Amino acid sequence: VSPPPPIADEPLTVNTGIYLIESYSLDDCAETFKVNAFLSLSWKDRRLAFDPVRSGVRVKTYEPEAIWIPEIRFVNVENARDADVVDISVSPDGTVQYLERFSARVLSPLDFRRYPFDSQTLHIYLIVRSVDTRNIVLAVDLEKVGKNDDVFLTGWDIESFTAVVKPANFALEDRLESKLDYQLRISRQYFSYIPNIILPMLFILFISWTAFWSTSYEANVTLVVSTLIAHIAFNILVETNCPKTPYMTYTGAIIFMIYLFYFVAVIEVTVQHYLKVESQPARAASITRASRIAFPVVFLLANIILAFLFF
Amino acid sequence: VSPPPPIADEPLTVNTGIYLIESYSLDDCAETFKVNAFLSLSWKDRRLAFDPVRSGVRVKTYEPEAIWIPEIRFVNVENARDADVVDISVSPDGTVQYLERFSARVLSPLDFRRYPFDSQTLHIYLIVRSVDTRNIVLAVDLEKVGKNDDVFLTGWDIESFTAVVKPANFALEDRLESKLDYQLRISRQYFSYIPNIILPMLFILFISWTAFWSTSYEANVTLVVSTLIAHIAFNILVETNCPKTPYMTYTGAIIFMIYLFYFVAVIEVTVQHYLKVESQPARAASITRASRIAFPVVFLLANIILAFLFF
Amino acid sequence: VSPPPPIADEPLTVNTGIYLIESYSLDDCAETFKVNAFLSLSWKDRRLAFDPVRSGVRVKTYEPEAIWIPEIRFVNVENARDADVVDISVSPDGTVQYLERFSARVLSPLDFRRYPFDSQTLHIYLIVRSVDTRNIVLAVDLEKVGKNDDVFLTGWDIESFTAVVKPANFALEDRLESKLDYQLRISRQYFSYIPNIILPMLFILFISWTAFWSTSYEANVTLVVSTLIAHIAFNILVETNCPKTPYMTYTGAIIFMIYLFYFVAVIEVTVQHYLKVESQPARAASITRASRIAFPVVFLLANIILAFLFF
Amino acid sequence: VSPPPPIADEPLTVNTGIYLIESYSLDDCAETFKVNAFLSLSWKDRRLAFDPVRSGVRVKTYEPEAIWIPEIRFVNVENARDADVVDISVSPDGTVQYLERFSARVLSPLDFRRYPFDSQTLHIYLIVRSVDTRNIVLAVDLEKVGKNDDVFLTGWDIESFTAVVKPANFALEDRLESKLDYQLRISRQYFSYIPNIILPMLFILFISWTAFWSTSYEANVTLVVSTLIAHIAFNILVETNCPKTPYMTYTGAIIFMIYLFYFVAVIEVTVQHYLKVESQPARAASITRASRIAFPVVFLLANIILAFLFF
Amino acid sequence: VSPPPPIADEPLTVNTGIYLIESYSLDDCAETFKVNAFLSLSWKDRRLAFDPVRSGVRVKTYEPEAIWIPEIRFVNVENARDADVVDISVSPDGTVQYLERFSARVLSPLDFRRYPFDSQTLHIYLIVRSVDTRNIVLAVDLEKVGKNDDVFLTGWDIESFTAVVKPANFALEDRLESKLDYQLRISRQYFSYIPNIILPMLFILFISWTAFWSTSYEANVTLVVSTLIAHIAFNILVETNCPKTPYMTYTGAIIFMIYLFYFVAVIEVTVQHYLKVESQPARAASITRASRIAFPVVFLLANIILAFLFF
Ligand SMILES: [Cl-]
Ligand SMILES: [Cl-]
Ligand SMILES: [Cl-]
Ligand SMILES: [Cl-]
Ligand SMILES: [Cl-]
Ligand code: NA
Ligand code: NA
Ligand code: NA
Ligand code: NA
Ligand code: NA
Ligand SMILES: [Xe]
Ligand SMILES: [Xe]
Ligand SMILES: [Xe]
Ligand SMILES: [Xe]
Ligand SMILES: [Xe]
Ligand SMILES: [Xe]
Ligand SMILES: [Xe]
Ligand SMILES: [Xe]
Ligand SMILES: [Xe]
Ligand SMILES: [Xe]
Ligand SMILES: [Xe]
Ligand SMILES: [Xe]
Ligand SMILES: [Xe]
Ligand SMILES: [Xe]
Ligand SMILES: [Xe]
Ligand SMILES: [Xe]
Ligand SMILES: [Xe]
Ligand SMILES: [Xe]
Ligand SMILES: [Xe]
Ligand SMILES: [Xe]
Ligand SMILES: [Xe]
Repeated sequence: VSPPPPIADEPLTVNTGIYLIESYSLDDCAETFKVNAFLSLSWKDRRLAFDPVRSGVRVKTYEPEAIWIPEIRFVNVENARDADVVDISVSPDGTVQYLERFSARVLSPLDFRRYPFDSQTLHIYLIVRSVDTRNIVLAVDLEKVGKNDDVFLTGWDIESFTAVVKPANFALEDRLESKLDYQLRISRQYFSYIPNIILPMLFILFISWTAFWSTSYEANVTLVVSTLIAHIAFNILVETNCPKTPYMTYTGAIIFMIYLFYFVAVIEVTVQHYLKVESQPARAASITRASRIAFPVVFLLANIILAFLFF
Repeated sequence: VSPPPPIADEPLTVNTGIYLIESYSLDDCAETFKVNAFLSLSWKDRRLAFDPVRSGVRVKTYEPEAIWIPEIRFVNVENARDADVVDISVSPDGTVQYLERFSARVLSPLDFRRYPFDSQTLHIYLIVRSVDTRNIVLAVDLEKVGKNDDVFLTGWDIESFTAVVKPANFALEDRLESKLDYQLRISRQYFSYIPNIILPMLFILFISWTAFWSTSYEANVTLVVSTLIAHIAFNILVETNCPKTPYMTYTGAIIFMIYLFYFVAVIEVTVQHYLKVESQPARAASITRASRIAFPVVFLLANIILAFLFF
Repeated sequence: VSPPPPIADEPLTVNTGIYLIESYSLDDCAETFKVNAFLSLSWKDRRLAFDPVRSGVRVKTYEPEAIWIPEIRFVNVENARDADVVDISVSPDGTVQYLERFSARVLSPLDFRRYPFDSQTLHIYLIVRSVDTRNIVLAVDLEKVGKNDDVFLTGWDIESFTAVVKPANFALEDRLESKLDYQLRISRQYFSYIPNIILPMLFILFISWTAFWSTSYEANVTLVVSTLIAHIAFNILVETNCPKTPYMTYTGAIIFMIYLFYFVAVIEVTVQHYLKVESQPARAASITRASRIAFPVVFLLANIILAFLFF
Repeated sequence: VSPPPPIADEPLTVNTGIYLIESYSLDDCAETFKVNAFLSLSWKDRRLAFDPVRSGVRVKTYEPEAIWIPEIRFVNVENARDADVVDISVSPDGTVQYLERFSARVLSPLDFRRYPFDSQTLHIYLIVRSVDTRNIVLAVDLEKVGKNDDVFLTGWDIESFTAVVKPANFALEDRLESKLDYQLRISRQYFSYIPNIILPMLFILFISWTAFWSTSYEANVTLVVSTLIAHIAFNILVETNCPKTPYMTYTGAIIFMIYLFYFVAVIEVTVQHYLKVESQPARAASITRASRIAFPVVFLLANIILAFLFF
Repeated sequence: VSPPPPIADEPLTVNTGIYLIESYSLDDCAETFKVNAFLSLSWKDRRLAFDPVRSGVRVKTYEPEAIWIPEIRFVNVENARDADVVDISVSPDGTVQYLERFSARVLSPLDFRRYPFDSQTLHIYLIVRSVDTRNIVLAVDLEKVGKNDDVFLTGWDIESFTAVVKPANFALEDRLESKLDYQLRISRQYFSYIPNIILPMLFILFISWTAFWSTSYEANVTLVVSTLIAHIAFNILVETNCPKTPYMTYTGAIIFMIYLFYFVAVIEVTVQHYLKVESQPARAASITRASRIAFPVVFLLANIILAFLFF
C-alpha cells in the first residue's frame, strides 16, 4: 500500500481527535503525565470506495495491515505510545474512520513561578510526516475532542481539554511536517496548603519574635536558634524532596525571606545583648521595642511586594 | 470472524464474571491497586451450534483465533491487562464459555477524609464497544463473581467483591458502549494506629504542658520549643510518604490543631514571663494556673468537635 | 492438541518439580520475592508412544506447539511467569519430560510479630485447571524439588526448599483445580541488630535516666527532652523503611514502651521540681532516689514480660 | 537479506544523521539521559534498482523485512533503543533513504568538580560491525544532523548538538567496527543555587560567629553546637540526593571547610572559657576580639583560594 | 535442528568469550550490576561442513532459526538476557562462529566487611545443559575475552575482566551441566570518604570531649547530648542508603564505638557532677583531668585494634 492519489494537487487531510479516558501519574519533578485515551483518524481513500449494492454491505471493516494508514506520532512522548486498534470502518465513498486506544507518558514543561496558586496547560503534540507522492496535513474535529467526566488528577481542577485547530506546518529533513496542539488546562487545589504548610511555618517565625519581649540572652539564643532548627525540620517534613527549581518561585522567595528574617533576628538579639553588656541599656531597650513593630510590619510589607511581583 | 447474527433485532448479551485470585500492591499515594483474577465471558453464537450425536462430543474446544470473541476492555486501567486464555468451551446450542486469567493495575480514587478509620470502594469498570452489524450489551453472571478466601491486602479488611448488575449503556465516538461496575469493598484495619502514631504524638504535646507548673522562663522556652522540634521530628519519622491531599483530612485537622496548641503555649509562656518582669505576678500566676485546666479541657473539647464533624 | 485419553476413568497425573537457581529481591514491605528456577513437568501421552526400532531414535524431541502440554499456572504471582522451554523429551512409551526455566515475582504474606528474631515460610502455589474431556491432578517428586547451593537472600538463612506432596484438589467455576504448595523456609540473621539498632537506642534512654542524679530542673529538662529528640532522630536513621504494620510487633511494643518511659521520666522531673519549689524537698528527694531503682527495674521487668508474650 | 555486493572491493558507506526531538530525564546520580530522536540512514543497494518508467513511481517504498538494512547499534546505551521505522525510500539507482524514530537511555559520564557552575558534553556513540562479504563504514550527513528548537533539559542551557564527522574505525573480534561520536553540549543554570542553598547555609555559619561578642560559655555552647545541628539539618533538606562523588568537588570542599570552621569555633569557645576560668581574662578577651576579624577574613580568603583552584 | 553427531564418543566443546562494551548501574543495596557485552560462541558441526572449491564462499551466513545453536544461559541473572544476534558464520570444516550483543542485570554478592576500602569480584556464570544424543562442555577462547577501554563504574577502579578457563561440570536434573566463571575485578575509590564522612564525624565527637575542660553541668549536658543529636543528624545526611548488613562491617564497628563513647562521656559528666554535689571535688577534678587523656588514647587504641582485626 501507498498513499491515496490526489484528485487535483491538494494535500491529504487527516482529521484527528483525542478523547481522554484516564489521566493519571502527573509528576511535578519529571514534568511528565500519563494519559490513556482514544485517537480517532479520518481521511478519504477513493481506492477504497465501493458500491453498497454490488457489495451487500453499507460499511467495510479492514485490518490495519490490509489498507494504507497515515503514520501519526506524538512529539513530546518518552517512548512511542502503546496502541490498540479498536476499529477501522470504510464507507462507500472511501472515507476511512480509524479508532485506536492508546497509553502514553507525555513530557510537558511546568511553570512553578506561582506555586501553589499555579495553573498549567498540559500539551500533547500530534505529528505527521509527508511522503514524496503527496503532502499530509492534520485537522481537528472538535466534536471528536473530549474527556471522560470521571477523568481526574489529585490536587487539580481539570478546566478543559481542547485543540488548537490551526496546525503548525513546517519543513524538516526535506519533508513537510504538520503538527497539532492538544491542550489540557488544569488549576491547582491550593486549599490544604494554608493549614498544612504556611500557617505552621508562620507560627515558628512568630515564636522567634517573642525574643523581642525578653532581655535574657540565654533564653533569646534558645528562641531564635531552636526555631531556626524547627523551621528547617518543618521544611524537611513538608518538602516534596522532588524538585530543585532553576528559577525563583513565589514560595521560594517567601522561604528565602524567612531565612533572612532568622538571621536579622539573631543580629538584633546579638546587638541588644552587646549594648546591654557595654553599659548602654537605653539603646538596647529602644532597638528591642522598635523590633516588636519593625519585624511584623517589614514582613507583612515585603510579602505584599512579593505577592504583587509574582501576581 | 464476524459477530453472531441476531435472531430478531436484539443486541448480543455478553455474560461476565470476575473471580479475584490475588489482590496486592494497593498504593495510597498513586490511588492504584494491582489485581490478578479470572474473567469469564458467555454469549450465544448459533453458527457454533452442533449435534452431539453426529459429532461424538458433548462440548467443543476452540482456539481464540478460530472463533469470534467480544473485545472486552477495562476503563480505569494504567495499560491494557496482561491476559492468557485459560479455556474456550462451546455447548451443542451454540453457547460459548470463555475464561482467561489476567493481571491489571487499576486506577481507583481514594477518600482519605476519615483516615485511618476510612473504608474504600475499589472499582473495576468492564466495557464493550458495539460493532457495525450489531450492538453488544454486558450482563453479570453472579455464579461466576467472587474472590479467593486467601485474598488479602495488608492493613485492610476485605468486606465484599460484588458487581452492579445493571450496565451503564451510553454513546461514545458514535457507537453504543455497555459498561459494568465491579466493586471491592475494603475497610482500613489499623489496630496499631493509636500506639504507633497517636500516643507518642500526644505524649510530646503533654510534655509541653509541664511549662504550666514552672516559673523558669529559660526552662519553659526549652520545654515548648524543644517539644515542637520533637513533634516535627516524630512526624518526619511516621510520615505518610504520600503527597499531601488537597482536602482537609481528619488526622490533618488534629495535626493542624497540635501546631496551633504549640503556638498558644508559646504565647502563654511569653505572656507569663512579661507580666512577671513587668511587676504583675498576680496576673501571671493566675494565667499559668488557668492554663493547667484550660489547655487539656480545650484540647479534649475541640477533639470531640472534630470527631463529630468528620464522623 | 487435545488432552491424552484415559485408560480406565483415572485423572491425568502431572508430576512436578521446582529447582531454585536464584532467589533475590525479597521485599519485606511489599511481602514479595523474586525467584528464578527450573520447572519440570512429567506426564504420559500414549498418542506419543513409538517403536525405537522403526524410528531409529531412543528419545524424541518436540517443540511446545507440536504436542499437548498442561497449562500450569502459579496462584500467588504478580503477573504470569516469564518462561523459556529448555527441553521436551518423549520416550518410546509416550512419557513427556518437559523442562522450562522461569522467573516470577511471588506474593507471600510475612509475619513480623517476632522481628528481628522471625522465621518465614515463603510459598509458591502451582495450579492446573481440569479440562472438558478429563481431570488433571498434580503430583510432586521430592527428588526433583531442590535449590542451588549458592542461592542466597541477604540477611537470611535458607533452611530448606520442599513441597507438600498431597495436592489441594477443589472445585472452582464448575471445574477441578489441583494445587501444590512449594515452601521455602528462611530464618533472619539478627546479629548486627544488637550493635546497630538495640544498643544505641538503649544508651539514649539510659542518658535520660541521669536526671535522677540531678536537682537542676534546667539541666533535667535538657536531658529528658533532648534525648527524646535523639531517640526520634535515631529511629529516623535506623528506619525499618517498612510502613507500620497493622498488627503489634515485638520491636513495636519495645519502642512504644520507650516513648512511655520518656513521658514518665518527664512527669518525674516535673513532680520533683514542683515539690522542691512548693517547700516539700523531702518528697522530691525520696521520689528521685526511688526512680534511680524503679526506672531500670520496671524496664527490665516489662521487657521480660514482652519477650515472654511474643516468644 | 545479505549485504549489497561491492562494484570493486570498496567498503559500504552508511551516511548517518541524528535529529533531537526531545531530551529529558537527565539523571545526575546515574550519569544517564533519556533521548527521543530521528535516526536517518543512507546507503546504495543496487539489487533494489528499478526503472521509474516501467514502474511508474519515481521512488519505491519498502517494509524493513523486505530489504537489507545495516545493523546500527549504540555503544553507550542501557538496553537497545526502542525504534519505530518512519520511512524507507529507494530511488532508481538503488540508494536507500531510511528514517526511524527512537528513544534511548544513554550512559554518559559527568564531571561534577565545578558543580553548580559545570558544563557537560553528552555523548551518543553510533556503531556498525562489518560483515563477511564486505566492510561497512559510517559517515555524517550534516544536512541530517540537528535538534528541535523546543528541546529542553530543566536547569540546563543546550549549547549545541554536533557530530565528529571522522569515524573511529578499529578491529574488534576479528572484524572492522566504524564508530561515530554525537555530542550534546549543555551548561548548568546555577542562579537559584545562591538564594536556595549558598545564602541560607552562610547565615547559619554567621550565627555561630556571634559567640565572638559573648562571654557566656552556656550561651556560646548553645550558639556553635545548635548552629552545627541547623547546618546538618539544612544539608539534609537541600541534599543533592546523589551519592558522594569519589572525587572532591568545588561545593564539596566549601562544605568540608564549613565543618572545619564549626570545629575551630568550638575550640575558640573552649579556649576562651578555660583561660577565663584559669584567671587569664586578658588572653581570653584578646583571642575572642581577634576571632571577630580572623574568622570572616580566613573564610573569605580560603574561599578565594578554593575558587582559584577549581576555576 | 538436532545437536551435531560425535566422531567418536567425545562431548561437544562450545568455545565462549565475553567482551564488555558497557558496565553500569552497580547497586550495592541490591547486590546487582547491569552489563552490556558481546557473547561469542564457537563449535564444530560437520553437517554444515562444505567443500570450498565446489561452493565458492569464504564463510556461509545463516539465520538463527536455520541451524542448531547451543542454548547458553546465565546462572546469576534477574531475568533472561536481552540478546540480539549480530553474526553467524560457518567455515568449510563446519566451525560455527556465533556472535550476539546482550544486556543483563547480573546478581553478584558483595562483601562490605572492609568498606570503603573494599575490593569486589563480580561474577557472570555461563551455563549449558547437555542434550539426549550428546554431552555439551564449555571452553574459554581467551582471544575473545576482554573489555572496552572506556568501560567505567563511578567510584570504582576496574582492575581486570577474566574467565576461569576450567569449567565446573556437574549433574543437574539428570543431565550434565558445564558452568564457566567470568570475573570482573573492581576496587573502590575511597578518597572523598575521609573529608566527606570520617573527618566531620570525628569533629562532632571531639566537640563532646570539650566537656572535660568544663565544670558547668548545664554546659556539659548541652555539649554531650547536643553533639549526640548532631552525630545522628550527620549519619542521616551521609546515610549509606543501603539496608543494614547482617554482618559486622569495619565502618559499622567504628560507628558502634562512637555511640559507646557518647554514652561513656555522659557517664563521666554525670559522675563528675554527682561527686562535686556530694562534697568530693578532689575525686571529680581527678576523673575529668584523667578523661582529657583517657578518651583520645582509648579511642586511638581501639581504632588501631579494629583496623588490625578487619585488615
Ligand atoms: Cl508516539
Ligand atoms: Cl484492558
Ligand atoms: Cl504463571
Ligand atoms: Cl541500540
Ligand atoms: Cl540468560
Ligand atoms: Na498499513
Ligand atoms: Na477472532
Ligand atoms: Na501445543
Ligand atoms: Na532485513
Ligand atoms: Na535452531
Ligand atoms: Xe493533554
Ligand atoms: Xe512558604
Ligand atoms: Xe526587620
Ligand atoms: Xe474491584
Ligand atoms: Xe494524629
Ligand atoms: Xe508552631
Ligand atoms: Xe487553650
Ligand atoms: Xe518459595
Ligand atoms: Xe548513645
Ligand atoms: Xe527496639
Ligand atoms: Xe514521649
Ligand atoms: Xe518507672
Ligand atoms: Xe548526545
Ligand atoms: Xe539563617
Ligand atoms: Xe556550598
Ligand atoms: Xe580563623
Ligand atoms: Xe562481570
Ligand atoms: Xe564539626
Ligand atoms: Xe535539637
Ligand atoms: Xe565511619
Ligand atoms: Xe575512655
